[PDB]
Amino acid sequence: GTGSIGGGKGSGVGISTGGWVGGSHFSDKYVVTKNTRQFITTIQNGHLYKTEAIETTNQSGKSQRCVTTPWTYFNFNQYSCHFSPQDWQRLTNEYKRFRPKAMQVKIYNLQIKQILSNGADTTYNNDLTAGVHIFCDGEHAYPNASHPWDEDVMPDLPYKTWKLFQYGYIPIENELADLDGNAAGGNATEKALLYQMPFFLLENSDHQVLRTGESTEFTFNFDCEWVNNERAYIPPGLMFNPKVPTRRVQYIRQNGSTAASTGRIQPYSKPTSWMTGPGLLSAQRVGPQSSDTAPFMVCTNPEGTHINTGAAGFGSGFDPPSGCLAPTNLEYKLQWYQTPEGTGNNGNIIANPSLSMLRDQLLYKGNQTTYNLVGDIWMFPNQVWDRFPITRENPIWCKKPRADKHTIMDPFDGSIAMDHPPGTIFIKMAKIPVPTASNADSYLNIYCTGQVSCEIVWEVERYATKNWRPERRHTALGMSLGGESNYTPTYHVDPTGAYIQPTSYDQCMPVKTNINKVL
Amino acid sequence: GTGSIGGGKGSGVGISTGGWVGGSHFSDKYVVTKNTRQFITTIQNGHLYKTEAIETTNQSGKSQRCVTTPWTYFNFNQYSCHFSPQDWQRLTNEYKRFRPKAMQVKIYNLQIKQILSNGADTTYNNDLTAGVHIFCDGEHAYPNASHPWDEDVMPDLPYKTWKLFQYGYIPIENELADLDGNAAGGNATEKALLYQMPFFLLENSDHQVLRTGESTEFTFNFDCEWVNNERAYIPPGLMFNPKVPTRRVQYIRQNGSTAASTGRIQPYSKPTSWMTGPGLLSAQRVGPQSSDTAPFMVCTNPEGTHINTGAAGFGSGFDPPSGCLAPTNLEYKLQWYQTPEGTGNNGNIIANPSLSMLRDQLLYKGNQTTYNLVGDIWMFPNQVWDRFPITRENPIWCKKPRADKHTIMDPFDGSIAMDHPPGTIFIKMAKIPVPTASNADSYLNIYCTGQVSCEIVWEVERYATKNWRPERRHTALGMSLGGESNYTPTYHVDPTGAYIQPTSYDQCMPVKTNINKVL
Amino acid sequence: STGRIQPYSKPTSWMTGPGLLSAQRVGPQSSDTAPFMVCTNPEGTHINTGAAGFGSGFDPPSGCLAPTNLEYKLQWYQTPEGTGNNGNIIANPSLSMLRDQLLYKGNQTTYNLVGDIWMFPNQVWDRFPITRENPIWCKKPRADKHTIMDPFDGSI
Amino acid sequence: GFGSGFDPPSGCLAPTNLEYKLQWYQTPEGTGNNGNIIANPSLSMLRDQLLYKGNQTTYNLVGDIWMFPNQVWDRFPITRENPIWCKKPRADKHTIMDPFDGSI
Amino acid sequence: VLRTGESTEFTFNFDCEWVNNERAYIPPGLMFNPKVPTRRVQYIRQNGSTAA
Amino acid sequence: AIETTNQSGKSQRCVTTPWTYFNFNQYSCHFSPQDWQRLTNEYKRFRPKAMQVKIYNLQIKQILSNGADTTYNNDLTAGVHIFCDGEHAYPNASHPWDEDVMPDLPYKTWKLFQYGYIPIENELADLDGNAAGGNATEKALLYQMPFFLLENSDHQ
Amino acid sequence: AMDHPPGTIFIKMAKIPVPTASNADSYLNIYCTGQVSCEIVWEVERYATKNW
Repeated sequence: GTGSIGGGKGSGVGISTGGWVGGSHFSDKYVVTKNTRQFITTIQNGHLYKTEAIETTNQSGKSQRCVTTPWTYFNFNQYSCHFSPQDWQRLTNEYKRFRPKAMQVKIYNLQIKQILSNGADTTYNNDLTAGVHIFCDGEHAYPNASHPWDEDVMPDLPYKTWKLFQYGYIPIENELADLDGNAAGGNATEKALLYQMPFFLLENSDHQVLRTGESTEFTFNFDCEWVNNERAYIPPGLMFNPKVPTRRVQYIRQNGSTAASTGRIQPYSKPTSWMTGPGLLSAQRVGPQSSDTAPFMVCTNPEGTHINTGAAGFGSGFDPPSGCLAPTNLEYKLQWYQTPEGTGNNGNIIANPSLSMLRDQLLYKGNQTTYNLVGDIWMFPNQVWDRFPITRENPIWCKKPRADKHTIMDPFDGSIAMDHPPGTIFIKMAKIPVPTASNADSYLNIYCTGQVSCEIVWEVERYATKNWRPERRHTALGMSLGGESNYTPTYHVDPTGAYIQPTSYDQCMPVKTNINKVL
Repeated sequence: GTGSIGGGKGSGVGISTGGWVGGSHFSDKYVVTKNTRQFITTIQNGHLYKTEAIETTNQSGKSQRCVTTPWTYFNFNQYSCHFSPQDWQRLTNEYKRFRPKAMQVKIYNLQIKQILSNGADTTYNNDLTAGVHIFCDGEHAYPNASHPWDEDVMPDLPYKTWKLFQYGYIPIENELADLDGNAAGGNATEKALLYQMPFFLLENSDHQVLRTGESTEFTFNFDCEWVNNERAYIPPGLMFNPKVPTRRVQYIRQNGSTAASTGRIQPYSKPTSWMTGPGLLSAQRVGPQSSDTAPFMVCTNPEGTHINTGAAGFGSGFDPPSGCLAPTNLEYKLQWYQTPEGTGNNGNIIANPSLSMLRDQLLYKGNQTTYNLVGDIWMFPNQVWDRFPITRENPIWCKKPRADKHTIMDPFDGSIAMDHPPGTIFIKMAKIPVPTASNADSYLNIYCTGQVSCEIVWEVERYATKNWRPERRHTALGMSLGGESNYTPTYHVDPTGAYIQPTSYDQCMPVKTNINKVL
Repeated sequence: STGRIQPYSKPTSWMTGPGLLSAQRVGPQSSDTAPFMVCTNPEGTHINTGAAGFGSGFDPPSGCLAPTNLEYKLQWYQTPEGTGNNGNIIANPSLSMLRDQLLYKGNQTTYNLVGDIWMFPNQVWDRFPITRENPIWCKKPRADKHTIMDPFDGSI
Repeated sequence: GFGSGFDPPSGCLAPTNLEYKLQWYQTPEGTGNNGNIIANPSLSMLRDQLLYKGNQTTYNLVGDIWMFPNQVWDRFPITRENPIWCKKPRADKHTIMDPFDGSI
Repeated sequence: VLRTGESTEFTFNFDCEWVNNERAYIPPGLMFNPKVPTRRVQYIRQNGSTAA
Repeated sequence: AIETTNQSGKSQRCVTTPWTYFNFNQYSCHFSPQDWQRLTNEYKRFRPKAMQVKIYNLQIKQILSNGADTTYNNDLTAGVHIFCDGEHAYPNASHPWDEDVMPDLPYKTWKLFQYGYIPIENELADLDGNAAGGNATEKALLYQMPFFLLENSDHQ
Repeated sequence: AMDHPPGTIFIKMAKIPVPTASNADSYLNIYCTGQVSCEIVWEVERYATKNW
């Protein structure tokens, strides 16, 4: 049902630079997702680079220093971006693993409008000679624009308008520069940090400038590890045959009155060579919602401790701490809101056990009498665990920090650590100077709308099982009713046009809950 | 993990004529199922062709006449035969339609044992020179051996032994020959029916005779209509847009005091051109469990009615009558037992609404005041309906009767009417005569065991949908616990080795419940 | 009660073929007596209760059903001089089991003969057995829509 | 709200009342008896058919005539104001498709 | 997506049954010749006083 | 299922199969004490490179038990099913330090052990468990508990 | 620890059905003896030392 486009192959105002793409194609080895959004970008910071310091004192809740830029950026990092709930269901039901392979982004059909405000009404007219600056940072030569679990992501519904967020970054750890700080300290390393605090201008590189008849296109080739969709039906410790005897001997030392005994290990409990995976349960969250509450605080202090007992502005919180361990409290569970309007207990989704036996692991230390839970299990030889089951609402990737030494990279939120994730596309409108009598900068008030199309080829692979029995699958019967009068199902739309969100973790259709693997 | 077979390529005792095949392979266009069973066949009727007449009088419950044969036969007609519950789940979740394409049956690794009974113990020794007669009737030159919903089918679990049933057939409709019948009737057409009553001997054709080192193989190419796995989310009558006005006028005649009115048909109810599919709700079942209780009785009486008000032995019951209509009572619902040991309300599965909108149809006849349900809706122009949703426990095919004229063939049990279904493989052991002093026939008591492997190529086709929302799927979470202590799930095995059956219709995973189609 | 269907009566998927037994013939030999009258009236009914000149008679009505009376049996004369009961041949049951079909509707207590069985899915029947004295063909009417063509007299 | 209405029911039968006749408005502003067009007999003899069941004494009109062997009829005569096509529902089984409004 | 200088075009090939414009001047039941005799016999069962 | 209560000492659930298996995993299997001595005295490292297993000279005997004595006779047409699971598509048959291993002395007879596996962690399904708990994740584990039949694959 | 250790060889005897009057499964009582030969090539490497 594709029409033949008429009109010449030329270019300019009155010729569109691309069409709308949408929908997925499933195959055995590949899944192709196509998504187009209409985006809107506006002037940021009045075309200025600014810095901001909180100066802590708990007013904001810690000490941050940020530089905000005139730029905005595209954030594609999330699965709901690329998959409809239908397509995500099909992916997690029909395939044991998948990874992104190739990516193609087009920015096209650009429209710059001048904003004319007279009194109480505002008008919008084309300025056809206005440009927009666009470039991708693929070298990661600038601070990353996006961080996992941000609300800046592409809209889930294809017909919603995507408003870009302002780009900004933290030039320095602000608590490490207290300025005067303490008087008898004679601050030096604090000034030394400020003198070498970097400053980044996107204007320091080459940009493409697009007028309304131009378009631009970016391609990216993923070299990626697979995200696996498989469930362990047993722990690795149960891989034995309980009827078979073992050669192994268990010596039990003298316990109180009970004499030291030796004997053959029972057939139904055989020793395992495989250990609980890493995780930290010992810490608890601190302080009011306003501060940084994470149970572990990862700080870098070059000088003399004194983290002000509340972590001050030193460091960032490490959450979730528990890793693959069974969370012993709600604090340790990954939790988010479906909507930027979510608050409190409304609109929040708590991650639930996937019922995979490589997750929710625990370690118990025997004394002579009993077993006690080991709070902090560190990285140890012979640990095996599965990754956090990712839903359609999880971030896809995180960027690996550039560093000399790193341990196993398995972010506990479930995002894939990548050496070179897709580059961020930065976009701002050309500053249009307005002639002014004084030296105060005045500009023309303009905004740009356009279409972005993302197209990802997913390398995918199906499952084969010798299991006799029907496996668990994701089904619409696990959905719930919502909206006004509560007659609208989960991924449907409200009578007001509101898109009903999943209220539970299973409605988000996590991976590793369905297809069984033999250990 | 296939080994290299050693020993020469020759043949005889001590060389196996084939290996075990099992398991399925799924693809986009094809599914291959492989099944092997160990079967046992024994002597039937003491090597005789016998006839039997009931002579009705309600003792058996009607008048049947059957000829039983020394032969036994293979019955492959059912889906549980060819698909594990896992593979069936995958078929009905991942594909919108499927059909059988090619079929291959091997009979091999035959063993004939002599049965030696001395006193209270019996011994089994090889007789290596004994044969078994095997032939397929692909021309359907003999009465069909199997009828849909028989218990003679291949065992569901691959490791169960398959005992073949004796072949037999009804040579004549017995009530039509009452012999003396009525005295003043002067029975003639009754004798005329008996004189031309056919008699069939399988010995009238060519057979393959196999000794223990021989094997045999049959192939069949299906030319078949697709069994569709798709759900109508709306009736065909809702295909309109309720906001759009219609040109159509509805004139309502004068009803009592209410004056005759004319006006525009309301936008939210637009007239449809499509009619409820066929079905018969008016009949009820008759009589005790012992008789033939079906609500409709399909009889052929060449002479003078008098069906004895209980249908006598005239005709057979037509069930289920309701077709695609919404069953108004339990009587009209397809119901079976999972086990030949099922009785009463134990072990029975009642078909439930698939929630497809091309099923469960109803027609209401307006009088002036109200609407009343139309009991018997016959075949009518512009009727559309979906086929009965078939589960893994349904028969696959039925044979189309050879007849001059036939209407649309849509068996209400859900089996596919075929002109030439796969031929029945008949097997009996060679009669081994024992020398006897008298003329009374004595034979050597022997039985045969062997392996049958069935291999079907299924032409299959996947679905694509523009639906945004997650569709319903079959999941293990709809299974139930059973067995002793009731800790064993549905398709698992009991502590006693008993195979837990599905207790509900949805655990059988019917088709047309999952993948949506746009009408 | 619920229970296993008895082995000697198994349910069938196949239905009695079409036929109409409910009508009877009308009026004296002089008129058109057929039990069913197939009429086309473009205006205002009033078929004069005797079918008038509206329409033609549909006979035999019974199709493949077992005829319940002499009226439903195909009957002709061998000779143009045949009259009355002289020279007439009545079609008799061929003793084929795809003919002479009947349908019985169960109430709870008993089974009653279904008079009018219409075209229905899964009906199979054989054509009227033709003798040497039957017509061979009839011409299909030129028309937009037609159901299965199986003239009940047996002509092709 | 169960189900949709099936109209016109009469098919190729002679409509016995105004209710059974196809009727529409020429204009979206048509209301009542103003602007309405009632389908009239085309005077084709494959339309306006009737069936009469003889008892012994007389003939009575058969109300519901179902699909039956050896039925022949013409399609509803279509005017310039009729719809051309309708889409066949996707379904496993269907009888003869002859929408009574006359659309293909 | 079309701007003002663009156009688009769709083509479709009907595979269709004919809509027929023809009138039947007689019913199919009148196709006979009323002068010709028929071989067919009509038996009328006994109706009340009227003999079969 | 044990149902724990310390009777066996914990809660296990196992499915036992008609199958038996070969377990080659141990060094005493492959090396005489002499050869092992020579390996550990003369070499700084070693690894297995290629492996070849033959199963041959098969004998199936029928076991005839009459009273207090039992006889053994050949049934020459009897088969044995053999397959290797190299894809590890089924639960592992063997676990390290099992007594199912090949005999150390070459002239000892090797009796195969029955194959079996743990389908689920049994304590995670307590069935009724606690009443106020309203067990769901426990039933959810049982519904998806796998079941493996070796007959689901090809055998020689 | 190996990603793909040698596959397990499974062996059972063919179930030999015995004809029985009831539906209770009876089988022929049989056992199999045979020879298994394992042959492993070991890649091995000798030592050299400057130890006196």
